[PDB]
Amino acid sequence: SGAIYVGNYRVVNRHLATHNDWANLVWEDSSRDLLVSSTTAQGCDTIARCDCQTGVYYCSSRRKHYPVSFSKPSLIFVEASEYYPARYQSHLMLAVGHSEPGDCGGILRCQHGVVGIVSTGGNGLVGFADVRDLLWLDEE
Ligand SMILES: CN(C)S(=O)(=O)c1cccnc1
Ligand SMILES: [Zn+2]
Repeated sequence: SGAIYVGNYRVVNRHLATHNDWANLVWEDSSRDLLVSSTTAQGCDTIARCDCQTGVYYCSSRRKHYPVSFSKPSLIFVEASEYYPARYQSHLMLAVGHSEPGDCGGILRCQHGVVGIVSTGGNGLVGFADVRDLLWLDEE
């Protein structure tokens, strides 16, 4: 579990979005595993605006943050998990690391701020849903 809190926006994994998220929907994309809802209180996070390929992510199934190198966002085949069938996922970054289903929502960060959230795992990789292209998160 986990979210990004930027301005008056909550960014969550689409598959973990709540009824209240859907009732306060700003934007969602199944292909990216992302949903954004509106919040009453302003949040503490800053979104990265960059093309970094090094950062640190939180792994809840290890209670640990890990430094990783990751691929630039692309359109990648993902094998079946407990929460999605085998399918193509867009705007996905991969690194070598540990990721189980419950790790979804952990933050990946670089020197510029939040890069994305854990969205995939298995076979010794961790996959992150990028948010750095979503410039509208910084305003309005
Ligand atoms: C839609 N994209 C912006 S993406 O990140 O899924 C992508 C797709 C193809 C090549 N490189 C990146
Ligand atoms: Zn960066």
